[PDB]
Amino acid sequence: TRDQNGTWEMESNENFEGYMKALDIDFATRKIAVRLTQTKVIDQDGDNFKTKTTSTFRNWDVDFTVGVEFDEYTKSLDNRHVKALVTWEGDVLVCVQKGEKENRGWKQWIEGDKLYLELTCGDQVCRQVFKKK
Amino acid sequence: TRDQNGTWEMESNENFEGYMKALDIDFATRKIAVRLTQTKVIDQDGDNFKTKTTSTFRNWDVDFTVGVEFDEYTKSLDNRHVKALVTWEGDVLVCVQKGEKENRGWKQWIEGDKLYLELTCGDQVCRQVFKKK
Repeated sequence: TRDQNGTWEMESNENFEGYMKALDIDFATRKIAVRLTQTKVIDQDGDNFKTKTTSTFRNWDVDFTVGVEFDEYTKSLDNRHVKALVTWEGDVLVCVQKGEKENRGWKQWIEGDKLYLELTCGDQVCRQVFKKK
Repeated sequence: TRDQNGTWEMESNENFEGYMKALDIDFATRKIAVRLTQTKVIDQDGDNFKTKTTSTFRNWDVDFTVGVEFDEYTKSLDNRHVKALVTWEGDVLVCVQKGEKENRGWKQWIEGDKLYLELTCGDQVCRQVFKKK
């Protein structure tokens, strides 16, 4: 068959390292890439192909009660120990991660179908916006 | 509303690189980590939160037509321009990617119920096998 439409989930990836090394890809990237399970979506119409590939990377859990300090270990980032405390500032969920970095925290709030998340550290601020799935 | 329950899919991420740099995450990691999208699942009961955040790598979509040589920029991988030309050899889709690297290309075919992708660069071959979802 020439019909390759579908969503395809990787079962094996033999010698991806050798191939990546032949393309001169740096060790930091190869070390992650070698382990990832890729999902490839092919939308094929005759001899036209539209593809995209995605791969899960990391999962992390954070659980807390508002107003109760908790220890957090930021493994999916910088892997530091912080003592985090979250409050409601109006309707915004506000967290301060107390530790070796000055001015570190995040704030999160809903406006209809959107969730806004602002993350800070020192003089830098990151803004992420999420849509309900 | 204080109700942030839900599954939330990232639609934008501004200045993640600055935030990471402020956290002292190394350049190599930021070049990678700045390529991730996130889904956040919030399970909230009053002031008690359980959140699970998952990161995903999403590559750039491609569109090609069998027979039509085109400029492919290999954003996911080694960030090179190659002149890719995909043809059918029987029921095997065969691609030669002309560029800096010799013998670089891939072959993709259905066998039984699985999709096989063989990627070559020089003397290195990577063999991926995917199952249909």
